Formats: sequence, structure tokens, C-alpha cells
Amino acid sequence: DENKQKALAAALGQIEKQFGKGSIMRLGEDRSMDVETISTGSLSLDIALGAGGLPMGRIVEIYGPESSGKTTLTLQVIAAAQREGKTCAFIDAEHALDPIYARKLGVDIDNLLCSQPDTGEQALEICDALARSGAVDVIVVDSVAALTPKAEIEGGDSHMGLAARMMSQAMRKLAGNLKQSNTLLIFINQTTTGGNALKFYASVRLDIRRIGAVKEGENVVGSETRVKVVKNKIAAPFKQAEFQILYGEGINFYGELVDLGVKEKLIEKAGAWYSYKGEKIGQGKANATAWLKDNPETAKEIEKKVRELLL
Amino acid sequence: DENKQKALAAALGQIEKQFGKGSIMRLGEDRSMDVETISTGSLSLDIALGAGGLPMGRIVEIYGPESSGKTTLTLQVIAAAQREGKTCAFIDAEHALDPIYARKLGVDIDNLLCSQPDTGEQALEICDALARSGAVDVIVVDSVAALTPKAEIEGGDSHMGLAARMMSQAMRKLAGNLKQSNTLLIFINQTTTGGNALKFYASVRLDIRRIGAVKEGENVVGSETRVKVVKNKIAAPFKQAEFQILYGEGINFYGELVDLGVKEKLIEKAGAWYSYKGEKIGQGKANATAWLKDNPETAKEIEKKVRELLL
Amino acid sequence: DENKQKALAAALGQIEKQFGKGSIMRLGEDRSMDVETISTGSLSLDIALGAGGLPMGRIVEIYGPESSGKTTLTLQVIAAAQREGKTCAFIDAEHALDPIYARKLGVDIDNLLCSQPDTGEQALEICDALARSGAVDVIVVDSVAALTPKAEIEGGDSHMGLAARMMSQAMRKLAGNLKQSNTLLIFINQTTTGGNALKFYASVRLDIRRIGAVKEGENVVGSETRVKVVKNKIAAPFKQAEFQILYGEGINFYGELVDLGVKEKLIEKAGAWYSYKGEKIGQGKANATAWLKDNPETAKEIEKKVRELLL
Amino acid sequence: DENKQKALAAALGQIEKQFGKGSIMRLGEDRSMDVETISTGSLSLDIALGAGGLPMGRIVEIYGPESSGKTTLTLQVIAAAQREGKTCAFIDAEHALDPIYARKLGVDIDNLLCSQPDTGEQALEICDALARSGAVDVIVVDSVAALTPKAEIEGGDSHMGLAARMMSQAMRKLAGNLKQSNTLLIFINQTTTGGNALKFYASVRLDIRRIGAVKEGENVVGSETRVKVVKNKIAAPFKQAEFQILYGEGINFYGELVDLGVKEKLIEKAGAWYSYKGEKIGQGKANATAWLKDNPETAKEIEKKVRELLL
Amino acid sequence: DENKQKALAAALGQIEKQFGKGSIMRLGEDRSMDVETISTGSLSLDIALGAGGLPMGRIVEIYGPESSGKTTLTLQVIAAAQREGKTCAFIDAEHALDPIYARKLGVDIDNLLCSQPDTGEQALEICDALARSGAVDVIVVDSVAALTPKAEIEGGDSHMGLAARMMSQAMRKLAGNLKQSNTLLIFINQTTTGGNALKFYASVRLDIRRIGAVKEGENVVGSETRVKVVKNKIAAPFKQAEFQILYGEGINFYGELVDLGVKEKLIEKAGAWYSYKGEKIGQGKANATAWLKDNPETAKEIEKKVRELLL
Amino acid sequence: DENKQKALAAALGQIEKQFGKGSIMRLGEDRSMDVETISTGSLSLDIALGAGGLPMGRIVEIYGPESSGKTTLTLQVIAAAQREGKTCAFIDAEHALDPIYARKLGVDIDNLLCSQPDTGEQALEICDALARSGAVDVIVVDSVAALTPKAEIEGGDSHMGLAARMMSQAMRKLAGNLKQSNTLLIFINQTTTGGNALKFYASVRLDIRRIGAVKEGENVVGSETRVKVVKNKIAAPFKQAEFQILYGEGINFYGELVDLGVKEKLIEKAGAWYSYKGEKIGQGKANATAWLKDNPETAKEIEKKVRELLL
Repeated sequence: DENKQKALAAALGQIEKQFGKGSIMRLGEDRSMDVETISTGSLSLDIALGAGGLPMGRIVEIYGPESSGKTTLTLQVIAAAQREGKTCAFIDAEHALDPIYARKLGVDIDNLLCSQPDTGEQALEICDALARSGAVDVIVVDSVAALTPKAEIEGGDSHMGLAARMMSQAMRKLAGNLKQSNTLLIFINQTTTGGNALKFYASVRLDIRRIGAVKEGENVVGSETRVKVVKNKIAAPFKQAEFQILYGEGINFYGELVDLGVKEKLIEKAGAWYSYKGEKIGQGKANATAWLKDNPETAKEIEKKVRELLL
Repeated sequence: DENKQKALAAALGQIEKQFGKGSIMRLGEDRSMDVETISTGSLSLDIALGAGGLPMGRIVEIYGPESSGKTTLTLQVIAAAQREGKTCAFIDAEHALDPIYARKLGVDIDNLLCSQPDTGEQALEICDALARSGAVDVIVVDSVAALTPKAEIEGGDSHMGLAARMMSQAMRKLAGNLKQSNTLLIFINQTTTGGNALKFYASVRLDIRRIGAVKEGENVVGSETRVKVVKNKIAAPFKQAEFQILYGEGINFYGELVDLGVKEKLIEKAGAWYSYKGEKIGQGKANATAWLKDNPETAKEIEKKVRELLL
Repeated sequence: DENKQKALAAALGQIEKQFGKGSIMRLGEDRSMDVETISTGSLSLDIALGAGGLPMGRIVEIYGPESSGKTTLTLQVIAAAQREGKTCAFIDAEHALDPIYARKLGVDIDNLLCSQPDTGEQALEICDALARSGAVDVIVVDSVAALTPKAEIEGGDSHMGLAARMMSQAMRKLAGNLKQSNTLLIFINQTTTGGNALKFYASVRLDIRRIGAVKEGENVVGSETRVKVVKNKIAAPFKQAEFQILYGEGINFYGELVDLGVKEKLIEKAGAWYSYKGEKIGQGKANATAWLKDNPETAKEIEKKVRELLL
Repeated sequence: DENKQKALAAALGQIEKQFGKGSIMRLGEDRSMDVETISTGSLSLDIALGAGGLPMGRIVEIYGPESSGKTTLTLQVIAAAQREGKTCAFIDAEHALDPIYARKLGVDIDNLLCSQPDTGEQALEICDALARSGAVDVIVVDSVAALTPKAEIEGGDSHMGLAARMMSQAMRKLAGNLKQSNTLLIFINQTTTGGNALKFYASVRLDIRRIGAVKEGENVVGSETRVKVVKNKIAAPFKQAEFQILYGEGINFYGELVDLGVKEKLIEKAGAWYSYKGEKIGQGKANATAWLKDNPETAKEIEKKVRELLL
Repeated sequence: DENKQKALAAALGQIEKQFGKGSIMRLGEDRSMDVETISTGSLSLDIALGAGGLPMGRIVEIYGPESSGKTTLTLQVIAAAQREGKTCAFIDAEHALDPIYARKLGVDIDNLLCSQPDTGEQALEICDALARSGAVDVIVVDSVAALTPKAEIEGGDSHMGLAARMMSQAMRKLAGNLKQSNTLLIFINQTTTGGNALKFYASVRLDIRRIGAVKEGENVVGSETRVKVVKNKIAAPFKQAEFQILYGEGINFYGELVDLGVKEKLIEKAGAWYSYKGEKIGQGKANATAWLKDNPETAKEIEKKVRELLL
Repeated sequence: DENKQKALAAALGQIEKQFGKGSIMRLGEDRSMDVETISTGSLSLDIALGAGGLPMGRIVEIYGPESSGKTTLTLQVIAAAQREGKTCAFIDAEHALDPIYARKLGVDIDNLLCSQPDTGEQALEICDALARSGAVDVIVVDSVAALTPKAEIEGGDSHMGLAARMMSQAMRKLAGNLKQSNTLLIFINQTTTGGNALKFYASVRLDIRRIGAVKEGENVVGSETRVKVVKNKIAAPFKQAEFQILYGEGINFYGELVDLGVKEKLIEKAGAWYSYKGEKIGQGKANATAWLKDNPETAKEIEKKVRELLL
């Protein structure tokens, strides 16, 4: 028993040593790698990620059905990054970016770098060139399924096979260059298309889905969302997050803060009343949310505490 | 910071150098490629395009639902071109051209070249032959969905797959020939039909939709229209334009000039009164519009200024 | 400029050469292919067709809503043909021919060949057999939508898809045989049903519609009609014709002659009086019309002149 | 006859001696090897296995279609093991573990070791490292088809051939190390993928399939399941088990106990009434099941007896 | 002529003498070697074999596509053997034996010896050990293609070549040992896999195929089967047999008896009525079959007679 | 010139004298050795052979791809021989004889001697024993590629080299014995396998191939066949024959007779009508063929004449 524990700890260390940090973990583990991260815009998701956000210098995949919120998430990541002075690039093969919505989410469109590549290979080569430049902090690719191989664009080989080979031939180099420059790259996808390269090179894989609607009376104002961290090499995987994505607003962060604040016993709740530091902040989640939103500095205080407690 | 900026500018230059001009841009960029362009008939759209119109020698796709204004736009382009002495050709597979409406828009029907091809392949081959002739300045294809592959016309292969292969097998050659002769080619479409060839070979892709009706009392006189530049390789993409398309008249250009003139502080507006150069031009947008329409030379003056300021 | 024109003329010639006569035309072109034609019964339509009537040896489609005049037109074509000694056949799948009305239009019912096929395929095979015989000059098929595929008649495949395949599998052969024997074939239809085969194999496609009623006081005596030549491979397309179809009489030819005679300055009109060759022919269109109708030989003189001037 | 029997018994002993225990058996044999085992969560399956569960220190393969219950079984094995204080590891290449469902099945997620390997080879090497540590009691690999060879991940060799060679090159070593440390390893699969290595090195191979649904009225609450022991080197093979897998609950163990208890004449059944030790336990299988579930200690008594009688 | 015949008979005798019994035969020959045999479960096949069944002490190969009935046949052989008190062994490398179906065919599963070898070589060595024991009467190997050579299991040599060498290196010894102990061994296969050893060492080779389905109304109840004796060293080869294999029942023996009984004029047939010994046994083959099945002793009488007449 | 001719004739005679009859020939030579022959079943082939069939006492090789007709030919030879009272033997190493098809070709299966040898060497030794018996007239070996050397059957020497040595070590003796007893031996093969022994010892070598299909409407009823006499020591080589092999019938002899009869001006052909001896035998080759087939005695008359004229 005593010897076994040491034997276990020793074997796990050897694994980590031989195959790399994160190669194996106890799912209940509280420890998490030391890496710089960018918020996803969601507090519950940042917590599910263990590290407090998406890891810099790594590859991340976010996949889910159309209208699941995949794009909202990546825009929220771009917004948070830019807010810190980071340079972001959007590699577009979907031709569907909504700048009006992006601005509402806080994205600095004017300073967002954008590329609309001629082929899937070119898209990947541009991602690699940007990764090597060491002058770009975040790259978002929309999307894997839209990265049509040159051979297909030129019109008898399997389109699936061609896409898989295209992704494979570029992944190792890209991953190395991204790591070296500490650049984060997110692939939006819809097993997912593109083969096994992304699945294995990704440090984080997120499964996002719309699980319901958010209504204010009888009017649909958004969607209830659920994100599962199906792969996580920086912390324990399989945690999930649930939050709302409101139209023209994005992720309802303060709504999350209210709930987490309560769960962490930082915010008291007597019936329909919420209180913080011996003072009512609002009656009803809607009001408590509005309060925090109106009192930014106090919200930050609670968030910092929620993070210190759960991360 | 100082070094990073240079590193960024350097990397972006290398991208442009290796993959081509327009391969990447800062969305807030004011700079735009040096290319000859033809007006779309809409001032707001010419502005959204960044270059002041559609680029000569390139492929453009305009797609949207039936009755969205797709055809009105292409006719306006033909009209503007012919007005400059350019030769235009209309490749028809829809058999729906309305010459009466076209004339009202200013199209010189008598001098418009027209082809009603026997198959989708033939349509493409004729476009290529015209592109190589170097004697045609603008080609409009109506429409991609109507370009039925010979195999389908002759009546077990996927009709979608066949159309995609038909477009793919002709695109590279067509694009090269169009570029060499500086011929503009617009594909009207309704992701769009035809596969990935057009999507990637296009230098500009326009999403057009009818967003409402225009009424003069209780009578519908036209449609409020919105065009989004979803792809743009000559200038920053994702800009949008809104204008009216009036029955028997076409795009309400002067109505746009009034609004843009005001926004650019070139035309003063006191309540319902509009003034230019210390003189009232009309009370109410309808009158201001009518004024400009009646005073052509002055309108040109304002437009030239609006263009110099926004392009 | 000088060189360009030659370059243009040269390219267009190559197109015509490579893809066939009529593959491309300047809409204002006055030139028209050299083909034998049969009158439609309408002078304005014969003029809109450019060649002076429907082309022998080709496939023609006439489509429009129920009660638009589709059948009246085909009967008028049969009448004109028979009047020249040509043999006509009516392939019927509608079972709605009105012999009383047909006779009033001048159709020689006694000598009209008629077939009421067992299936859509059989109908097409009979058309092909008649086309190969070289003993039939005009074939009218009523109608495409009624040509039910055998599979459907026998009662899970798309009825639309089946009809499209039925038409496709027979069109090439039919077109070749019709061309070889110089037989004209008209398909009456109601995009139209039957798929893309007819749309592309047709040398002429006519869109006919009833745009109003013709009244003599308060009694409806006929319909104002409009025919648009949406496809024309023998002359410039998109021209239109407007005429009246009177009950128990058919197309008001003389009414057209009056108007065209006037437009062509062949018939003078002082107020309500019409004159020809220094003599009043009638006061009021109704009288002028009646005059021409009563003076056949003179009408022919005017028509011959109108044709020489406009064709 | 008398001599033959001895000759037979002697030959079979020599086989067992020369090729190993379990090399040959009389299918009706009641005897079973002496090995430590972990329950599968199903009583009927533990019985079909002959030894009362899956054998420690051996390799086991569980294969079947998607949604057949493969994962439910392995989770049930992990749960039972952990319940005895054993350390379990989950090697994941599918990225689909549902921790909520796992907990419902009794899995101690917090203490479950998890690895999400970079390649199929790495997955196997980690399994071997864990096997040599002697500090892990159960390893589950999900799944064989997802263990993509490095060569394939890196993108012209047969993917099937590569996977087969990958499994082959690691199997002997793994099997020896697992045997030496008495570690059980289960490969989840879907002949199965991976070649012949697993098929021959496995001491037990299970074919699992969903044969129907379980309904409570009109609502589907689970699936009727059937497991066939297609290979068994610890006891006679080809026995089968049938049980229910209920959503959010897992294998319906008590439902099995009821039936087996009855079959073994340990539980009397008069019509719809079930009785044990001269007392009614419930009317209807649903109630009898609920009873046992509520009276844990008594259930154990019956199970112990069923096992002593059938194993 | 007279001398030639003697010369022929003399030469053939010398061949038989020098190369072995069965080395040459006149295909119409009625004579057959004197060897103990086990029924195949099919009367027509036992007849085609000439000796009345498969020969003890010899090697037999049964090959055909998947679902051809190969396994049904070997199970029928095992059943017949066991019914006579013979000991049978099943060497399994396919892991697909269906004990439920086997029992329905009459196989005594409880007393069936079974081995699931670790390698193809081990499988062969176990067959040899059992052959030398002289305590096993019938051995069935399922199947040749599944006997993976150790070298292949361990993962650059031709898999085909390796399998051929594996079979070759074991065949002579096996054949000698089987002959010495009078043990019958059947190899199930799918030219066939395994090289030339089996092809030449086999005394009998059977080609079995499903040639159609057996239906009772509109429900498929079995398969029409055809077996060709492509090699036969105990009697004239190239004879064939046709019979039905019914699901959950096996070979329709009585259906064969009915037909053969009729052909041999042992059973009279007047229209749809069958009679035996001056009494109707049934109207329709289905009834006649059912009769014989219900009157076992009488069936035996007919079979014994059919055999005496045709063997 | 005069002297040269004599010198030539003299030298050629010396060659024939020193090296053997047939050692050299003028390809246009009409003369042919005096040897007994058996028909091939094809009239055109018997003619191409020069001697009217295959030579008794000699070795013949017939090679071609699978399904080329090799077996059909040898069966036709066996049939013709047996029809003359000759004794035939079939040495089988392929185990693929189809007795049903053979009978249709006229083969007397009941009296056909058959051997299915244990090794390639044994096959050859049996052929030699039969050759020495002087009681067998025709021997067919199917096939050379299937005559596996004992060494190979027993499983590091070249399989090709071993087969070549096996054939070589037996050929001289076999050829001498066959010659002495006047026995014909045909080796079926697929340069061909077996080395150089057969190639040089053969008096005739036939290259047979399927060059197309024979259809009766849209149903394939047979194969168009072409046989080239690549080696011929009894008459001039390199002649070819073309005929049809119909399923379930064999070589279309009468179809050949019709054509040859016509070519030899023995059968007149006026358009589609064929006549013989001043009487129509049929309209169309199919009918003329059927006629001859129905009038055996007359066919023989024509064949005898065709042979006298061309042999």
C-alpha cells in the first residue's frame, strides 16, 4: 500500500518524463500545467479548462453543429486577447464573418488581421508563416471543413482522404512553429472532418452545442449552451460548462459570475435576493446580473476569488 | 513593441510576396490595390468594395435569393460599362432577360452581345473564348445554377458533383484568360451551387438580399436592399451597403448621394432642409434627391468628393 | 478601336464556327439565319421571331398558364402549314382538342394526323418515328406535363425526376431526326416541367400569357395576349409580341396589320381615319381591320411590305 | 473404451502441458482455471465467463457496433475494481468519456487515471509502462480503431496494414508485462480492426450487441443486450449472456439476480409473485427486482449461492 | 482390341500398385475403395462421394464463400460421428461457433473437444498431437485462412508465402499420424488459401456454394446448396450434390430421401401424391418429407435401399 | 539460278536428313508430313495445323489466359478421339473438370480415365507409365502450372527453377515413350511456366485467346476465339484460326463450315442467302449454320471437300 503509492507516483512521473507533461493524469487532480492562457469569454468554461483559459502556443479545436456557438466563442477569445494588446488573425474560408456582431462582442475589427486563402494548403501555409513571424498572438481558422484541397478545387481521389492528407502534411510543422512563438491557434470544425492530425496535435478539443433557448417572456433572446472539454493536455479533461449566448451581446458572463459566486459562498442568496458584503445586489438573477454588470470593479473582485478557489 | 511592429509588417509583406497581393489585410486598412473598376450603380456598394467598383480582369460572384436584386446589379454594371464605351456580353441559361427593364436602367441592348449556350460546358467554353479574344470588357453569366452539365441534360451521377466538376475543370483557364485580357466576369448564383471553384477563384463575392419594401404612401415602388461583401481580395472584406432598388428605375443612386453627402458633411441638413454651398437643395430626402437628379453636374461634384473622402 | 472591332468580329466568328450558328449575337443585330419557317398566325410574333415564323427542322417550346393561348397558337401554326400543303400531326396526351374551334381557325381536321399514346415514352417514340419518316412537316405535342412516364402510370421514385429522365433520353435522337427530315416539332408546356432537355435542345422558346380581356361594349369577345421570345437561336431573342385572340376566330391578324401598317408609315391615319394609297380604308381600327379583312389581296401587299421592312 | 478414455485424458494433459493451460477443453467441462477475476457488472456474463469475471493479468477484447454497450461494460468493470480498492487507468483515443454517466455507474472518476496519447504507438507504450509499474490493476483502452499509427497521423502505405503492424509489434511485450504484474487490460474494438495480434493474445474476447429496447410503457428506458464469449482460454467458450442496460443506471444486475435466482430454484415464483425464504419479495419482476435492490444483504446471499451453483 | 483391354487393365493395375490405390480411375467406374466413412448429413453428397461419406484416417478440405454452408456441413459430420460414439474435436481460429445452431443440428456440444490455438503453427501441432493420441475420431479445423503464422502475428515476408510454408511443414507428419490412428480431419477453407500442401494431401476436396434461397411463401427459410466433389481419391471425382440447408434445422435430409426414393423407383409418385409399399405417404413433397421424418424406421429402410442401389 | 535452286533443295534435304523431318520449311510450302491426327473440334484450326489436326505420338502445348478456351479445346479433342474408339486419360492437378459441360461437348465421361496425382513428379511418371502401356491414345494434362514439385509441396529453392527441372528430367523419356506407342499428349499451360523442356520437345504449340464476345441480341452466348499455331514441326507454323466457342455447346463447327464453304466457292451466297448444289440452305449465317447442323451427311460432304482443297 505504502510502497504501491510510491511505485505509482514514480511510474506516472516516468510517463510524464518520457512522453511529455500531461501524458497522464488523475481526473480528480487539482494540479495544472504552468501556461499562459486567454479567456474564452465564459467563466465556467475557463474553469472547466483547468488552466483558466485556452493555452498560448498550442493548437485547439472547437467543433459543433451549425449555430452551436463555435464562432461566438472564437470571437470572444479574439476580443479578450486584443483587450490585452495581443495581435489576432482570422483565416477565413467560410466568408461569413459578421463585423457588426463581432464589434458587439468587443472585437477590434479595425486591427483584426484577415486572410481569405485561395486553397486549403495556402490557408495552412499562411498560418505557418504567421506562426513563424512571432508577431501574431492568436490565429483563428474558420473552418476545417471549408479548407478545400487544391486538387479538389481543380476538380478521382477521395475528398475526405485528400483533406486528411492536407491537414497531416502541415500539422507537425505548424505545431512546432506555434509552440516556438507561443502563438495560440484555434481550428473551428464540424469524429470531425480533416482526419486524425488535428485530433492528436490538439492540446484542447471543445465540443459545443446549443441545448435550448433563452427567452425573456415569449421572445427568444439567446441560446442555452453546453461545452464539453473532450480533450485536455494541460489539465484534467471531460469537465463541462453551461452558459447563455445572447443575441447581439454574446456570452452572458455576469450571469455565470452570479451563479458561481453563489456556489462558492461568495454571494449570499435569501430567496430571490442576492447579497455581497452585507448588501443586497439585486432581487432575481436578472437584477443581480445587472448589478455586477454595472459595478465592474466589484465583479472583478468576485471573479478573482472564484478563480483562486476553483482553478 | 517597436521590434514586433516591424516583425509584423515584415511577415505580412512576405505573405503578400509569396501568396499574392491581398492574401492578408488589416480589416481597418485604408490602402487598396491599384486596379481599374466599373461602378455597380450603387455608391454605397462602390465604397464598401474599397476600390470604388468591381475589378477588371477578375471573377466576381453575386448570389442571393430570387428577387433579391442580383440581376438589377449586373445590369447596372453593364450599363455603366457601356456608358464608357466598353463591350459587354450576357451568357444566358435562364432565358429571363427583360430588355424593357434593362433599357430603363440604361443598358444599350442593341449593342449587348448575347449567348444562350447548349450546355453548361459550352457556356464556360464561350466565356473562355470571349476572354481570350481581348475584345470583350465585361461578361455576365446568368446563372450558375442554370448551367446544366451536358451529362445531366442527356439524362446515375450526382448532379451536384457533376456541376462542381464542370465549374472546376474550367475555372483556372478562364481566370487566367480573363486576367490576361483584363476582362471582368460576373457569375450570378443562388454555400452556393457549383462547388468550390468559384468560391476560391473569385476576387469578390457579394451576398445580396431584399430586406424590405419601399413605399410611396401605400403603393410598393421598390425594395430596400442590403449587399454584404463577404469576400474581397482587392480591399478589406465584410463591409456592407444598403440602398433602394425602385421598379422601372433601378438603384436609387441620388438617394444614396444625399445620405452620404450628409454623413460626409458635404451637404448640410437643418431639420427637413438640405443645403449645399449655402443654398437649399430641398426639403425632405425626396426633394433633395430630385434636386441632385436634376442638377447632374453638381451631383458629380459631390460624388467625386464623397469618393475622395471614403475610398 | 479599329483593331478591336476586327478582333471582336473575328472572335465571334470563331464562336459561331466552333459552337454553331446562333451561338452568340448582338441583340440589335438585323441579320438572321437562312431557314424555312411557318407563320404563327400572328404578324407581330412572326416579326419578334426575326425569321418570320417558327423554324422548320427545329424544336420549339411554347409555355404559359392554362387559358393563355398556347393551344390557339399551335393550331394557327398547323392551319398555316396545311394551307401550304404540309402534313401535320398532333400527339395528344391531354385529350382536349376542340375540333369545332380548330376548324374556325382554319385547321384541316380531316387531314390532321392524331395519336393519343399509351405512355410518355411511347409519345416520344412516335414523335421520333414520324420525324424519321420524312413524311411529316409539323408535329405538335400537347403537352409536356401530360406525358406521364410509364413507371408512374404503373404506380418510390420522384415523378419530376422520372419525367426529366424520360425527356432527356429521347431528346438528342429526336432533335437529330427532326433536323434531318426538316420537321418542325412544338412542345406545349406549363422553369417548365420536364427538366433541362427541352430547355437546351429548343431553338425557340415562347412565353405566352393572357394580359387582359377584349370587349365589344360589355361583352368579353377575347383576350389581349403577350408572347415573349425568351430563347431564340435563329435570331436575336427577347423580343415580344402583343395581339388579340378572339373567341371563335383566333388571332386578330388584320388588327395587327393595321397597327404595323401605321407604324411603318404604309397606312396613314388622320384622327380616326385610316388611309392607304390615297383612299380611306375606314374610320376606327375596327373598320380599318374589317376593310383589310374584306380586301385580302391588298392586305397581302401591306403584309409583304411590313415583312420586308421589319424582318 | 476403458483404455481409450485414459488415452484421451492423457493426450489432453500433454497438450495442456506442452501448449499451456486452456489449450483444449471439453465444452461441457465444469472445471475452470484458478485465476483472480473482476466482475463485469453482469451476473449472467460473469457466469458465461466460467471464472466469475474477467481474468487479472490477461488481455481482453470487447467488440461490437456503436451503441452496443461496449463502454458501459468497461465502466462497470472499472467501478467494480475501484470498489475493491484497485487502481484503474483509462487510455483514451476517442475523447468521448461521459463522467456523469460513469459516476452513475459507480465509477470513482476522481481517482481514475487517464491518458489521451499523441499516437497509437504512444498509447501502447504507455499501457506497457503502466503494466510494468505493477501499480495499476486495470487498464481500459478506448479504442483499437482510434489508435492511429504515427505514420498515418503524419500523412502511401495501407492504413490497415500499419495498424496491424503497430498492434503486433507491441503485443508480446505488453502481454508479458501485464501477466507479470497481474494487470488486466481491456481493448474496446469494433473480424475486428487491428490485425491478428489482439485476436490471438487475448484470453477472452467478447462480442456485444444491442438486440432490442427496454420500455416502461411507451418510453425507451434502455436496451436489451446480448454478449457472446467467442474466445475463452480460462474456461469453456461460446457461452452467452443476456441482460438490460438502462439509461443513467447501467446494467440491471438485480433483474438478472431475480431470473437466475428463480432458475436455480432459490427464489420461488407463484404466478406473478416471487418469494424467498418463505416470504413474498414482490409481485412482478419489477417489484422483485426493486426488493432485492432495497435489501442488499439478502441479494448478496442469493448471488453467492447462484455463483456457487453455476460457476 | 482383346489384347489392348488386358494391356490397359494391366497398366492401370501397375499404376495403382506403384503410386497407390486411387491413383487412376475410369470416371464411370462403380468400384470404390474399402474404407470406413462418416455421413456428411446429406444423402446426395454421401452418394456423390462414392464411398457413402467422408473417409476415416484421411484429410478433407471443404471450401466455399462465406455463408455457403461450409460450417453447417462440418457440424453435420460431427453430429453423425458423435451419434456413433465417436470423439470429435473442433480447432477454432475463427471464434464463431454457434452452439445453439450446433445443438439444433444434433451436435453434442457438452462432449465436443475445443481448442482455440495461439498461432497457426500451434493449431497444426495440436491437430498432430490429437492425431497421434489415437483417442480422437474426427477433427475439424476452422479455418485455414484464420491460421495466422506466428511470424505474422508478431508483425517483411509474404503473408501468403508464410502460410503456405506453415501448412507444408506440418502436412506430411499430420497425414501420416491421422492415417495411423484412422482419424478424419477436415480443413474448412475459402485456388484456396494455404498453398499446395492441403490440395495434394487431401483425399477429398469439396467445393460448396449457395445457389439460391428456399422460401415458404415469401419468407426465406434456407438456402439451395450445391456441393461439387472436385477431388476424390477414394472413388470417382467430379460428381455433385444439391440439397437444402434450412435455418435452425440444417440439411433437409428427408427432402433428399423423397427425391432419391422416387428416382430409384422405390417411392411412387402419381401427380402430387407419393406412395410407398402400396400406401400414400403424402400429397406434395412437403408432406412426403414430413411423413418420412415422422416414420424414422421406414425412412431408414428406403435410405438403406437407395444406398445399396447407388453406392 | 538453276544451279542455286538445286543447291538449295539439296541443302534443305540434308538438314531434314541430319536434324529430322520438319527441321526447316518454306512457310508457303503445301507439303505436310504423313502422320495420324485427331481433330481439334475446329475446322479452321485443323486447317491451320496443316495436317488436319493434332499429331498422334507427339507432345502438344496449348497455352493462354484463364477463360481463353484452353480446356474447351482439349475436351473437344478427347470427344473426337473417343468418337473413333480411342482411349483417353485426363491427368488433373487443377481439380476443375466440369463433367456437365464435357458431356455437352460430346465427351464420354464414363470411359474417360482420370488421375489426380500427389505431386508434379508423380503426374509425369503416370503420364510416362500410360505412354509405355501402349493402351492409351490421348493424354491431357491440366495443367503445367499446377504440377507442383514435391519439394515445394513439402515446403529455399526457386519454385520456378524446381518446376523447370521437374519438367526437364521427365520430358525426353516421356517423348520417346509417347512416340513409340503413338500416344498424343497435350499439356495445358498459361513464355509459359515450366521452363524450356516443353517448348522444345513440343511438335505443336498453340496460343489461344478470347478476342471478344458472341451475342444473340443483348445476351452473351459465347466468345470469339483466336488460336495461333506458334510452333509446328509437322507443317508450316504461324497460321491462325478464328472461331466461336458457345456456352453449353463448345466450338461452333458448322459456323466455320459455312464460312469456309463460301470461301472455297463450295457454297454460293447471294446477299443473305446461302445455296449448295442449286438449292437455298438458308438466309443468314445463323440459318445456313442450322441447316448444315440439321443435314449431317451433307455437311460431311462439304467438310471433306474443304479439307481436300486446303490441307
